[PDB]
Amino acid sequence: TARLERMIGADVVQRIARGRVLVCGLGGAGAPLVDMAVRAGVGRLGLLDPDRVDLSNLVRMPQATLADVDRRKIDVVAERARAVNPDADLTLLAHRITPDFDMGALRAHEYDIIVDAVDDPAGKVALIKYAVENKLPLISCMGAGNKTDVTQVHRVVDIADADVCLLALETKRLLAKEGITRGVKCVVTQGDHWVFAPQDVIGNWPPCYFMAAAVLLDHVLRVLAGPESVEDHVRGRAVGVSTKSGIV
Amino acid sequence: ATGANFERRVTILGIESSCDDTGVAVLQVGGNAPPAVLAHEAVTSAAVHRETVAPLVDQAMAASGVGWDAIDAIAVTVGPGMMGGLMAGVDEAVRLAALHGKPLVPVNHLEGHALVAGVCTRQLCFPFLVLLASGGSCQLVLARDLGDYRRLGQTLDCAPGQALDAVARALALDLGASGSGGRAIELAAKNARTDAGDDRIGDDAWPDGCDFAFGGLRDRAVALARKSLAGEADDIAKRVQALIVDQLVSRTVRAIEWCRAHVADPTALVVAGGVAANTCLRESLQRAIGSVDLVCPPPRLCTDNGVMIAHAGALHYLHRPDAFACGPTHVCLQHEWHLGVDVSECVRADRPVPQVAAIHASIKSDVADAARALCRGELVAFPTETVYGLGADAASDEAVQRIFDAKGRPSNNPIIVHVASKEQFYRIAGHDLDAALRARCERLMDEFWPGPLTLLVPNGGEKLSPLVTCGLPVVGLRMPDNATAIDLIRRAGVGVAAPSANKSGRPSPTCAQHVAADLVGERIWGVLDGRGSTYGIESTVLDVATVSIYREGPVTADDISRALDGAPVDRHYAPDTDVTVVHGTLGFLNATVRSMRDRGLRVGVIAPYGDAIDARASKVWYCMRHGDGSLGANLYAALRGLDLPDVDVILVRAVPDSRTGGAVMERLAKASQGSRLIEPAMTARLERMIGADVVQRIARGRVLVCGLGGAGAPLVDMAVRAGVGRLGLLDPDRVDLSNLVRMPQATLADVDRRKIDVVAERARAVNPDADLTLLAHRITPDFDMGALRAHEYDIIVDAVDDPAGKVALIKYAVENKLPLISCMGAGNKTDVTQVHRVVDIADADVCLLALETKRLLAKEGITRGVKCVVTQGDHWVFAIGNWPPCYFMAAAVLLDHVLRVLAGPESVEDHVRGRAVGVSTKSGIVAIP
Ligand SMILES: [Mn+2]
Repeated sequence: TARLERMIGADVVQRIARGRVLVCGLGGAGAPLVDMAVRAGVGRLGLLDPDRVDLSNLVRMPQATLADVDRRKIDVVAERARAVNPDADLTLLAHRITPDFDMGALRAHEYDIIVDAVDDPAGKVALIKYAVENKLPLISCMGAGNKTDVTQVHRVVDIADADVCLLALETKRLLAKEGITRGVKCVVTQGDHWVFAPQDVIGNWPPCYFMAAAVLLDHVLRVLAGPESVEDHVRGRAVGVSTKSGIV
Repeated sequence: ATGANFERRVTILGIESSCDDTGVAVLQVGGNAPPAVLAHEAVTSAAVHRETVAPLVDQAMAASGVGWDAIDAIAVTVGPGMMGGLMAGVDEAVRLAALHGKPLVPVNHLEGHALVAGVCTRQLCFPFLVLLASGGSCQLVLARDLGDYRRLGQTLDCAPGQALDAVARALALDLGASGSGGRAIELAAKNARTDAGDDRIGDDAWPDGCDFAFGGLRDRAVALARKSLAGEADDIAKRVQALIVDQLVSRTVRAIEWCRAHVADPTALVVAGGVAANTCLRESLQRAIGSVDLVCPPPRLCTDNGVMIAHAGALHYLHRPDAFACGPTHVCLQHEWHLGVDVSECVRADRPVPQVAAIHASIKSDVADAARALCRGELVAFPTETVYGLGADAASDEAVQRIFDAKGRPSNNPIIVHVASKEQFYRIAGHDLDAALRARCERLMDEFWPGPLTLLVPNGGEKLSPLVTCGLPVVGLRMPDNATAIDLIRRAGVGVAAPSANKSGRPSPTCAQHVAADLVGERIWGVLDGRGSTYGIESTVLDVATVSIYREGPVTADDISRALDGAPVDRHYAPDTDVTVVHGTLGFLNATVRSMRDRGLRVGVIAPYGDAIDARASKVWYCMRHGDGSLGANLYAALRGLDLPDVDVILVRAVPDSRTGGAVMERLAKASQGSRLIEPAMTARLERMIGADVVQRIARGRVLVCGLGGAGAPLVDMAVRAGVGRLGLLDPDRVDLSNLVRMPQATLADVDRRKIDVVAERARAVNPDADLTLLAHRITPDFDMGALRAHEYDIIVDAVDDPAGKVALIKYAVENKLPLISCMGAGNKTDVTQVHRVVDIADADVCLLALETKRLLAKEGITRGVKCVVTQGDHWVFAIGNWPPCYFMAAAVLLDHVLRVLAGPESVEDHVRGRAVGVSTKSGIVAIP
């Protein structure tokens, strides 16, 4: 990984490399985020998912193959990450996220940045509660299922301003019932979210999950570097800007 | 008659894998000598089991040193036990057998325990009783004959071992592991002192007897509360030990009295399991039983070790040397097998236990025995869908004449030969697929042949008896429907010529009992059990060549006329168990097994030995493809062998090839109105979101991803996973350490390898039926081959880093009116807020590489209507860096555009709007049907 160091300072490069991130719910915007992180140069990862991959999980994550069906999600994701970078520090957790288990929460506060991608809203609100109570830096992605639009993309806003997305509204209601309404960050589209018909649905327009993966990648890179406004780092490291015509 | 009374002093390799303890033995029996433990390697300390199964057998072979060629069996356990351990052991025994041509002997764990506790003991006659301990199967069985075990009693609630462990925990006197607690509790009996202490203490005892056979656990439940609060409770331990011994000996002597009353009296009191170390129990049993002698094996042969499996396999192989000849088939890995006939308290009390008259000498089941009888020419009577069959091997004049004499031979008549396979029919009719007209008979096979369809094939050679034919065309070779008949014919040779069982003037065969009565005095192998042969309405003759329908039956010419071709005229099978066909991959089968087992239903899976059900299938049947695989006959055999009342459902995985299993058997099984399960496709969520026809259209689409230095590789991943079919690549370069970030299809052990090849093999791995037409080649001036393939292909999306190649391809596309969208500027950008745009390049803002391409296209001559993907954000000069989010974002935008083009009218927007029943916009949730 040298083009990133060509872009941003090396100090930031080994700040990200000496970075620890925990990913919950590898059944959506998490596993592609895992690929992006391990290729960017991220070190410790905190994968946490008890399910096994399916063909729908095959279309979701890059770390999968028709020969990998029914294999544990964490196993496939970790082996692919190690293939990308043998020097990695992947950590298997399993640890289904029913609202009773909290040793994974012990490991969570042990970590640095917590990424939430739990497909179950109950698990999502449990993680948000735990992180808010322990003041941990948490990013709660509401996924990208049932979304269609691409002109407007996911942007990191507070849970107070969460809107439109059905999952975002459900998590907002659950958190307000629990008593927290502004502490946690979130990643929402603010775009059309079809409800479809009861058949269980899900959604999964293929570009939308990679939309979410890219946005989560960007936010994880923002928070993994020691707070410096990495835009400022590029400004002080690069030469041209090229907004209107080009500024040195 | 259990140690050694046979010739052929054989050495057997026993492997046991049912419980946590893994053991392998090389026992040797035979001649007139006691068995000798040549090697007894074992490990008690599943992934660990599968890891250790091979080192243990290898080390046992090394230590034995007798010879890997002297071993004549690989006898392994398939009886009750942990399912994963059973699969590992069986999958380790079958590997050895296949690699070294040794017959495989499946044995039962309980039978193994009984026989191992029967080892040594100088002489032990076979009429002996067993007291199987060490598990939740504390059973009283009587070994009337080898394989004739009758289960007199079984513990209804709990075993003595659990009670001893619970009492030890209550007293905290574990003192080791497993039976060590029981050893300590038995040691605690101090005779007079503990008896006086118990007399002083209150104690408690209330088993009150459980029916007559056996059973008790209330004493342990009372003892839990008795010893939870008390302190020094040596007297309580002595009391519970004495009460357990009293119950055991009482039920044992009751069973002995009952069996001596109504059946053959026992000659030993073999006790298995870990309770045999109980000195008090042994003394009480010896004092109580009297004439019958108590047999107690050493504890080394009680903790589920390989010696029992070796000895049981040895006894089975010696008893029936004709069986277990050379080939393993019917490898059924059960989880709850039991040990034979059940009688229990009431049937033991009344005494006779029903009755089977000597007239009813029908040898039910034992399909292998009937198959060998047919091979030797012995007459075998088996049931079919039509009249109860009675026949022998076709390629034997003596056998068919014997059949005729058995039924009296009123005449010869046309005699139908029953055949069950594709290969046997071809071989017996005319070989080499008969002629070019065989395309109709194969269709008849795949449509109706299992059942009452009588293909009057005109023969062509092979070997047929003159008596069976009674004409120039051979009589109507037919697949029967009764699964026993299909199994017998599959295990038979060329075919089975079974006219009928009609020795009397009025046949009325119907059930197996009636035909057995009609043939009380005969020289025949036996009669198989009747499974519903009462539907004797005959079949339909369907002469293949001149499609002529002779005397007809159930099938009727209407459905034989599926494609007309003229129809000149001159119920069905039903498994008792809920058979379910699983369509998809092995992963979906394992997921279905796990999920359905978690629902409480117990499952029986039918799969070839190559497959591997995960851990949770109750009974696993391995087809063991040996000859040429199911072909229907193996599938019927497996279905019959898993029709046990225990199993709730049977899962059969229909392979996508659907070539070996060519028959209507799977079609009939899947037609049970819910028995068919289809794995959700890779685009299952996509087909949920947009119509199936839309996803099919995307699949039929083509893409011409150019140089994959930029967003080409992620785009290829997205397209392949989304369902795109034909693709093309135009990047003749090799990956590098820096290139690793932009490639999702890359590993550190891939550097300097061709990028196009890596992407192609990853795409083929994700989708097998993915048509890739790798072009390679550099910018390729004049792109003649590239131009022709662009004509053949569809949207020609490019990510060429070289500005010249990009503009050359854009010029070609605009001059030839081909659909094009580019990406150009994707690196050196920082902000992800706006790095996504689909605009014509004439409208493109700074995106510096977009300006470069703009100038070059303006110099080329035309720039109005070519699409592009510009950032519209911040393009830092940096005196060619990248932001990892930005490349994947651009890949997502390119994927969106590709699927918009590959959709058609108004694309995914109107497609979902027609499909979806409601939209949650930025204001409210509007619903439109
Ligand atoms: Mn056992």
